[PDB]
Amino acid sequence: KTKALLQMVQQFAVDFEKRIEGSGGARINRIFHERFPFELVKMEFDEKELRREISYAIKPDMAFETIVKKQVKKIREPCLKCVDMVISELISTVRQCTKKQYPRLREEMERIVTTHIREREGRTKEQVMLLIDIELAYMNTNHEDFIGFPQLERQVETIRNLVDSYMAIVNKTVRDLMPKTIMHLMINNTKEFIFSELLANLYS
Amino acid sequence: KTKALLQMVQQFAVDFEKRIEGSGGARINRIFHERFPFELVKMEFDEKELRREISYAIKPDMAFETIVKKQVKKIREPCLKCVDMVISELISTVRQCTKKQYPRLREEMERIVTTHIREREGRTKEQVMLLIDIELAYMNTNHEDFIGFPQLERQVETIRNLVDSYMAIVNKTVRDLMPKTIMHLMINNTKEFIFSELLANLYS
Amino acid sequence: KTKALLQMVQQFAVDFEKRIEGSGGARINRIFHERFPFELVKMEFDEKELRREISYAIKPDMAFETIVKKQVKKIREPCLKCVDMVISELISTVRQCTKKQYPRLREEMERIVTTHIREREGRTKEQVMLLIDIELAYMNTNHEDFIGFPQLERQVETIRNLVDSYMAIVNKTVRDLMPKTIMHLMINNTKEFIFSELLANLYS
Amino acid sequence: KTKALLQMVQQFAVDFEKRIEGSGGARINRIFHERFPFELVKMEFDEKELRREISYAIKPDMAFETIVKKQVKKIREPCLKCVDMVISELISTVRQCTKKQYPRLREEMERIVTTHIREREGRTKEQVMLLIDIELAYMNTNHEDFIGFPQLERQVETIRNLVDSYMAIVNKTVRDLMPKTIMHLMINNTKEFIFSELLANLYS
Amino acid sequence: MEDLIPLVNRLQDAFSAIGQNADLDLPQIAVVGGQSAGKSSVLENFVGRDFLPRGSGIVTRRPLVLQLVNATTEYAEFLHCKGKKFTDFEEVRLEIEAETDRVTGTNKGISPVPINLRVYSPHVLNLTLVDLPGMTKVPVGDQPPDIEFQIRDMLMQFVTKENCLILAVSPANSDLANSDALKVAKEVDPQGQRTIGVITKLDLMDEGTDARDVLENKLLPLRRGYIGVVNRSQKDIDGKKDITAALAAERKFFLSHPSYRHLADRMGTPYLQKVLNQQLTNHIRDTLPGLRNKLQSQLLSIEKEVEEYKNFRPDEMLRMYHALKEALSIIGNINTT
Amino acid sequence: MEDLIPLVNRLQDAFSAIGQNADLDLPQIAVVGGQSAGKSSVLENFVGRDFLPRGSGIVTRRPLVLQLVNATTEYAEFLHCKGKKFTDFEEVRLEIEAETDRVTGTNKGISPVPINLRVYSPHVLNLTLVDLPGMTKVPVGDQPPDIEFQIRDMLMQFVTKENCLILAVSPANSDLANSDALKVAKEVDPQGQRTIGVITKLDLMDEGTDARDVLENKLLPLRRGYIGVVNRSQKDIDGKKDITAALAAERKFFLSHPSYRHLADRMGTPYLQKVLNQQLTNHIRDTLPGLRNKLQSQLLSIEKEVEEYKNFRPDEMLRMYHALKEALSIIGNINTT
Amino acid sequence: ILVIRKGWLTINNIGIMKGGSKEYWFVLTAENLSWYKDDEEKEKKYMLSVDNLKLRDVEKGFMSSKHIFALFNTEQRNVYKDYRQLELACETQEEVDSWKASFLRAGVYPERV
Amino acid sequence: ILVIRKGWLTINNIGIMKGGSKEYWFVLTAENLSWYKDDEEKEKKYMLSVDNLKLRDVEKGFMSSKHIFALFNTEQRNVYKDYRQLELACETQEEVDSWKASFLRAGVYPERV
Repeated sequence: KTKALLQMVQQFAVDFEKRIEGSGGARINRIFHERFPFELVKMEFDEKELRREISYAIKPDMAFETIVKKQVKKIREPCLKCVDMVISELISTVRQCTKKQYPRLREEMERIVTTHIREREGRTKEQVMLLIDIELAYMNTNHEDFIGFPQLERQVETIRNLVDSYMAIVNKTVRDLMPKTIMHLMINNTKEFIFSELLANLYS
Repeated sequence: KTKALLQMVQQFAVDFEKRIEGSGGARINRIFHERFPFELVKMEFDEKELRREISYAIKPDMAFETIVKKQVKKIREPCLKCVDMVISELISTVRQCTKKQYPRLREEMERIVTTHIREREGRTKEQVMLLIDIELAYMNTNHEDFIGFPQLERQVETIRNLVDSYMAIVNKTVRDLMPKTIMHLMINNTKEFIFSELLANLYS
Repeated sequence: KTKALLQMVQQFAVDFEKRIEGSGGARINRIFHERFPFELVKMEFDEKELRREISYAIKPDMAFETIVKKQVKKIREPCLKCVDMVISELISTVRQCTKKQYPRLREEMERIVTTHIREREGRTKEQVMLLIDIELAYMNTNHEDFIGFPQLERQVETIRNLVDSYMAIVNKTVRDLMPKTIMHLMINNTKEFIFSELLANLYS
Repeated sequence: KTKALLQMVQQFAVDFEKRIEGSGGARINRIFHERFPFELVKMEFDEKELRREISYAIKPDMAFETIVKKQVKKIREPCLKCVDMVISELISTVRQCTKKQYPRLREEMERIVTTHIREREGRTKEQVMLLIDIELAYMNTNHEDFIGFPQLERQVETIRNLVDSYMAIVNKTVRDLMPKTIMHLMINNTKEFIFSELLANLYS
Repeated sequence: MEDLIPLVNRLQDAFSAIGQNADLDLPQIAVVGGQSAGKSSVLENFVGRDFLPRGSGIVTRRPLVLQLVNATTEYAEFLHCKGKKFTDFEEVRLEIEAETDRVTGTNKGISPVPINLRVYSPHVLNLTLVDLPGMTKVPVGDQPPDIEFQIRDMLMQFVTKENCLILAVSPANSDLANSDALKVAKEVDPQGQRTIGVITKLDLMDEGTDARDVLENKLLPLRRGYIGVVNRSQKDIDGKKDITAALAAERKFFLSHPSYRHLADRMGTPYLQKVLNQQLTNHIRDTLPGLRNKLQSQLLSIEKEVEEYKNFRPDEMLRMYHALKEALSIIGNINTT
Repeated sequence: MEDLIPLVNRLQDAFSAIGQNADLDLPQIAVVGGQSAGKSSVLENFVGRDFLPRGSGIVTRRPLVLQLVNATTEYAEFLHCKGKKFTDFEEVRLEIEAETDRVTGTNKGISPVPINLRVYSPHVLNLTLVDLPGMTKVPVGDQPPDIEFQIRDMLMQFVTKENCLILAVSPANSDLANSDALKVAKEVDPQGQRTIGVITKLDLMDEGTDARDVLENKLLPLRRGYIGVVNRSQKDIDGKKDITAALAAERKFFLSHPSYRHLADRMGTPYLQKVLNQQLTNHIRDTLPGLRNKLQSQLLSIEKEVEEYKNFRPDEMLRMYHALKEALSIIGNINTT
Repeated sequence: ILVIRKGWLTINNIGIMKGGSKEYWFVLTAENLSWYKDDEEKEKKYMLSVDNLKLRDVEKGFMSSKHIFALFNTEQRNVYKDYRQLELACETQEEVDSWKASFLRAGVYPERV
Repeated sequence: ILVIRKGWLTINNIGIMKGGSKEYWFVLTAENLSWYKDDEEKEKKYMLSVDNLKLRDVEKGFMSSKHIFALFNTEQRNVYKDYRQLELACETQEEVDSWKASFLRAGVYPERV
């Protein structure tokens, strides 16, 4: 235990920032991230569905409401998939060095390591979940799209133009947002462990 | 007094739609409403103010987030003005044919009834405040945000466009929401009390 | 009784101005009112009947007389029918909420309500009747039509041109007049009741 | 005196059609009548005066109603003029052959008889007044009123046309009614008394 | 004569009562004639009274305007005899004649100044008799040289009247063609129905002359021809010798002249009376149509008024109706003779 | 007369209670007339009381403004008789007449200065009687030369009133065409329904004149024509000879003149009474429509107020409603006779 | 909605075959400038949108006394019938000018001369 | 990378067939001087490398009031379309001069006049 932690697992550490920020980061980035967007389009929607609910609803923001609740449910499918792909190589790397063979050594060694990673892998995934729930609270609709234009004349005018834009564009959002996310987030949590975390626990 | 309620507050019943919504009060009022909107446009804002927020946030999803908060502050000014104009004709409407004579009755009738009208004229004004606060509690990043794409090239590319949309949105809202308000609130609300609980209350 | 009147029948109230003045008012107006005129034509008359009586009568206003007495009798048929159509949905609405089920509650509840509506539904209908009787008192005949042109020469000249116009045009009148009437009149009386009237009586 | 009535008031009998209706009185009179009408046209009114009434009334059936009243005021002027011209020849007609001599008879005969003529010359003038007052007591809305069809579009559409017709009407009336009057009244009425009750009366 | 006096006077009174123009202008008789023709002698004989100044040569030497006026006092007063009233008509004559001779002399002198005398009596008709000074062709005594013209105009105011019986007396011993006397009479009645020419001194003509043409009534014919008279000579008159003596000579001339014998049956003063009367009646006849019509008109006037009288209140009319009836009857009677 | 007194007074009290314009302007009777026309004699006869100064020649020589005023004290006080209150009306007359004669003399003198006397009594109607000085055309005594105009203006303030019965008295022995008296009366009532012309001294006219045109009622016709009167002569008046004696002469003139016999049935003082009464009633009739309308208006006014009275909180109104009812009834009664 | 104007203008170049130069009734609002044969509007010779209307000073025109200006459709040559341009004429320059301010309000701006 | 400039210049010799003399939007950096039809950059009329750009005072030019200078490609005659040279104009000499310093930084040096 003294020999194994002290020397062997320090050359292992420095390999991680490096390659990732110049699979490792070189082609983690190109392949995965830029083929991800396709995934997006399929299990998501825009256009004329959006129009129906809003117009009935008034008879501007309040009308919009019904849409987003069911739409966000559909955003789980694509977003999650990208996440998992990163996880495979990176999460398994940490344990990928921690066995060093000796049956005396393995028994103590395992119990300390496995449980730490267990709790912490959940963090990153959860942050993705957060983004989806977000929608329900405000739902502004006056978008980068262009503005509209007894006492009917002022009221309904404003409804029509606004809502329509949002459905397409929100979909645009997620496709880039997941990939970006991962680099900052996914990355740091686990990174620590294998680099440094590992040697630390067994002692302490 | 039992007879007094039965007939005096019977003709008043039809008097209330009539006078308020029909120069007299009828179309003095309506005129007011269709001159209101012009006030809104001028005294509100767009463009470069919003942009400031970016600088703290970035140091991608987190960076976009900040935007929404800062818009609210200026929107108090316009909204109030409309409210006051309505008040004049309506409060004085009730008293104009609530006399039906008395040293006893006409007066005593007033003393309980006024107190409702105080609390209920307040409603409408309050709705203006509500709208402004509501905005702050969101900061979505699935908003307008569009798809991605020393390291100057990545920094300015997205940020520049971002600001434009969100600024617009508050302007549309106000013009429609203020007018609607009055119909529901001013007119009906206050009517209820004096119409019904009055008979009982006065003995108490 | 305290629970039922106080809360339950206040959300019921505000529904009435609203929809009617933007069946409810949306398609009460289009359908009923603009198919009504047809009704008119049938059971009413114009043209050459009018000519006969006037010319004999002198041997200008006095001559006209005989016509209108029997003509007004015929105006009852069409006018009434429009009236009733509005009544059906609106008069029955008020009682349409006043039962809330409890046999203890129903007995008191019914006796107070039914009799009020009874007396007041008659008002509106009566106003229609008034319009018809009106004719007999003056009967001017020099209409928008064009003027005419021993001591015979001045007298009879004037008779011919005038009378003829009126028969057609008076029929034109009624077809628009009934529909218009209803909105102002019908409307307000009952409106009050269900909105406010109802809660009031039981207490008082 | 018994003989005196029997023959003196026998030749007078035929004298009365004769002289009045046949220069003498015969065609001095007739001429007068056919120069009368021209007076009427000038000194009466149409067009825009009527229009004023609308403004109070509207705030649809009620709005039309007001019209009729305001016309009457100017119609006094012309009508009177005709009357006077007739008077001259007719009153002096009776006396021209009522003498048949006397210190007793011719004179005494006058004293009772004149008093009828006073009251009865008045008739004709009075009929002019009557016609004017009669008008005010109507205000029908089935009049000329034509079929219907911020809210500017509904306001001016109907109102504009409305005024034109009613203004005309008074003008026709006057020209025919004045001439007729004289025949019935002036001439015959006064004759009656002196012809018959005279014989008895004088003893009294 | 019986038609002229009675009928006229009777009519005249009725006309007075109605207050109308009575008229019925009674004949004025005047004698005109040459100097010494005998005018006063002729006039007084025919009238039947002695009251005209008479004298020698020229006789009427001053106008005598006499007016007979019916009046109750019965007297007479001269303009020159003031303060005396004569009741004796013979005394009247004596005064007139004496006064004339005394004041002018007996040498033909004349005077245009009238002698005014008015005889008031109830037994007379309202008449005017006028004796006028004799016309001359030649001056005598104290007469002017243009005496011929002055006298002529004076007399003409009376003699022109339609009802004036002119006895134009002319001396044959003076130029008949230059006689004023005959001219006047021929002027008023050319036909000679009521003019009878009196020629004097025909037997007293100068030897060697005669009036054959005039006297034979062919030069200027008259219906009744001529009647001659021979008045008092110069010697006789002076003594107050009376009228009678002159008359005797008168016949002699007409008888013996071969050229004038033929008209003897239309000679004398007596013959003159007979014819004259017939003409007088005629005069009334010509005036009658006019007078009658005036009376008729007044009656008719009120007739229509009567028609309107009867019946009603409307009186002199009634009284008037009766008065008219009387007047009409008199007019008719003259027409029916 | 029975329509005028009772009905008017009764109406007047009701109007007082409402605090409105009572009106019902009762006839003022005033006598105007030429100098010596007899104005005081005529006036006191018709009214029925002896209280007017009377005297010779010109009679009314000072204005007497008398006001009858209903009041509880019952007395009388003269402006010139201060400190004395008469209770004997006969004593009133004696004082008035004596004082006038003593101060002006008996030579026609006049004075514009009124004699103020006010008779307070509960047994009278609120009336104004005015005797006025007689108009002249010619000065006498100590009257000014333009007296004609001064007197005329003075009287006109009273006589122009629509309810003034003018007895225009004018002497026939003075120029009628230049008479001020007749002009005034003809001005106010040209038709002659209520003006009856009083012409005096018609039998006292100068020989050789007559009033034929005026008297025959064709120059300026009146409905009721004329009535003559003959008042006291100069000699009689001086002695305090009473009114009675003058009257006798009055009839004589009208009877005997052929041109005026025809109007005899419209002659006398007695006849004047009968006609006059009928006109008086008529006056009320013309004013009635106006008065009635005023009363009606007030009633209607509060009627709509009654409509708003009923229901709610909003009181003189109630009391007023009843008061009006009374007033209306009286007006109707005069119309229905 | 608001009436900006209403005023007569003379179409100075009206054909031989149409009576000659007559005055025709213009009605200007914030939305249209329409002209009829007269003010009763029984006709409708044309109804021109105020949208895309521009105004130019038409250089004298014919050899007349009129000072002409024209309204022209951005989309086409002729305005109505066989007319080349719709010639509107005033006797004074100023008269043309006052109408320019009324067009201004409705969104007919100058230039494109 | 660093923006040296950005400023308008008037192409004074723009054809009849292209609106006439208009101002066009120049963007200068250390690497390129590009000009578009306007500042939105929907167009790209050209994108000129800053490499081998040199600057000369073009001797008056046309008979105008402009003081002209030109940017010219070492490799070819015409700069774009049928233009002869790309004429850039300023009303003052000084205005031309301030731009010379901005080119200096990017490697556009003077001479070759």
